[PDB]
Amino acid sequence: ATSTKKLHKEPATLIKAIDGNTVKLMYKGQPMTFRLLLVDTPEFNEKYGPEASAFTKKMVENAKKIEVEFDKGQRTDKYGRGLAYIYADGKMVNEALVRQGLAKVAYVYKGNNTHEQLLRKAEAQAKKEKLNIWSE
Ligand SMILES: Cc1cn([C@H]2C[C@H](OP(=O)(O)O)[C@@H](COP(=O)(O)O)O2)c(=O)[nH]c1=O
Repeated sequence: ATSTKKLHKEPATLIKAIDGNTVKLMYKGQPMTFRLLLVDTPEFNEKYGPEASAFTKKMVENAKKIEVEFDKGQRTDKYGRGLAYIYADGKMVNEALVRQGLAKVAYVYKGNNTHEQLLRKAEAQAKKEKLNIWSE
């Protein structure tokens, strides 16, 4: 039997937080806009939108260390954005948004679904707790 490589975390530097599910980072010396895998936040004009933007922003702006983890599948979306799990001092931004009820699990493609179960677990806790998007 042979294996493939285990996902891994690569460092990157904050350029700018964009919105609840998009951050721009300096990655190997070039800017790349990253779309968070497996999540969707409300838009900035919808309810909870500003809160989702602010959450992501604080998390990445406060971080000493930001890391990018690509999944096993597609690395870019149709609009050119990198698709990744983003970590701020070892805490996954994708997961923290879902746990807070500021993102739903969404855009789940089987090619790129490594942390699906971890996020669904977060979503189930946020729904039990009636947070934000689940409050009604
Ligand atoms: C998470 C994710 C989003 N996307 C695309 C689908 C959505 O475009 P379409 O609606 O044109 O299909 C877009 C949503 O981004 P935002 O939620 O940032 O607006 O991100 C991917 O293509 N793959 C993914 O894994």
